[PDB]
Amino acid sequence: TIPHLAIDPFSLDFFDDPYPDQQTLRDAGPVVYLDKWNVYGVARYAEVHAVLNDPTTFCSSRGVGLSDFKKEKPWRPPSLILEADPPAHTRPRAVLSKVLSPATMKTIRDGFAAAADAKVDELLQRGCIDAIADLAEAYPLSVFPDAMGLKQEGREHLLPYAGLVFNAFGPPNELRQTAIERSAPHQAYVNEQCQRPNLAPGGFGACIHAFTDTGEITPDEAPLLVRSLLSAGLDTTVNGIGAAVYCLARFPGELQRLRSDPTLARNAFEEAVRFESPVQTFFRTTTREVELGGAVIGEGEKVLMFLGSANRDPRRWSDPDLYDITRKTSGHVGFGSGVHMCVGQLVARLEGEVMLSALARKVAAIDIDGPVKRRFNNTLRGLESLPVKLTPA
Ligand code: HEM
Ligand SMILES: CNc1cccc(C(=O)O)c1
Ligand SMILES: [Cl-]
Repeated sequence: TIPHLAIDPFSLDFFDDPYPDQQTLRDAGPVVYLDKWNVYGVARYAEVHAVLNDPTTFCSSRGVGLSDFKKEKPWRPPSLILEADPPAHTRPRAVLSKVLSPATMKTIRDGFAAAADAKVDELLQRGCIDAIADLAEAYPLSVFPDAMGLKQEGREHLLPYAGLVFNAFGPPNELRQTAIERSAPHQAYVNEQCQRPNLAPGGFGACIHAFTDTGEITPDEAPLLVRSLLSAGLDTTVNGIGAAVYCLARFPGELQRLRSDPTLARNAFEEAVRFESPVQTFFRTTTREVELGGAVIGEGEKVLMFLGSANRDPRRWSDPDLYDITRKTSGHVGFGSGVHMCVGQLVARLEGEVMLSALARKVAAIDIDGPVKRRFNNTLRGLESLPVKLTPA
């Protein structure tokens, strides 16, 4: 009943151009079986959304990568939030909600915006830049480690550690094997910065530890929740901002609309998250036999959700392959959906908005002027190098 496909969604060929194979996955049926990895797949918006919003049946505590924690040891202690189900998920999630809360964004917005403006001014002095290293990476590195409260020394470990984490959700291919091989120094640095004395007053890390006397988390839970922010909160924004700049470079008509109304900055970033979907995929594990889109899936089965494909599904979106900064983007799954929906989405949107605002006010044109190089990761989609010429307004 279920179609079986040989597509490997973690192969370099797939990463290089995933869109034809994603249509093949959507059009084969609402539920597919991927023979390469012995998992079920859902690539249409409807089934991805249904799976995300039934965490009882499609759980996260057996891992959101290919590995089933019931069968194999996790490569690092499980995340207390990403790799937990309700009710154990609920109180740590509430603490991160409050640490990254609507009210908290007010304390950081002025500094994030000034750093975004300063970066664009600096880049305009050079003219020809790499929008990945010099913008998408440089800007979050200039604000997020400080907002965490990290010391200066050792920050070079942060992007390698996060790349490792996201590669580790994948199957045991060479990308994953090599990441884990190189992991020991980055793991050591990150685990050490998660301890209370190493997190500067007023930053996100200190605020997590401060919640350990409310009864929502205990002191021994705080370091792993800091670990969540250091795993999840930097590389994702790098690829989100990189996606937005790549979109503006490829769709100059949309840059022109953004210049004419810079208040579109927040939605231009949200549309870039839909359009590129920096986090491409996550798994769930079934806790019972279940009917999904007509198919019967047994207990204990891994289900691969194609978030990027769901965000391009023509059953849900008009002209899904167009970048449209006034699109009604509500309901895209680039941040997930439901109880695990990205707890840092307000930080991500703040960074994206203020960077696109700086570009909207200061730049007249963004022209690719060198070879574009893709970066390969089992979970993240983004570029390694994006040479652009920035023309000043
Ligand atoms: C463009 C940037 C980002 C994207 C595309 C993104 C994507 C996602 C997605 C798809 C999920 C859901 C995972 C699932 O359902 O299993 C998620 C959850 C999460 N995100 Fe983000 N994220 C971004 C930025 C951030 C930032 C800036 C932070 C922290 C400062 C962060 C921290 C987290 C955490 C801790 C979770 C787990 C939440 C839970 O399990 O309840 N993320 N993110
Ligand atoms: C998607 N969000 C995410 C990614 C990687 C790690 C974690 C974590 O909680 O460690 C969360
Ligand atoms: Cl680790």
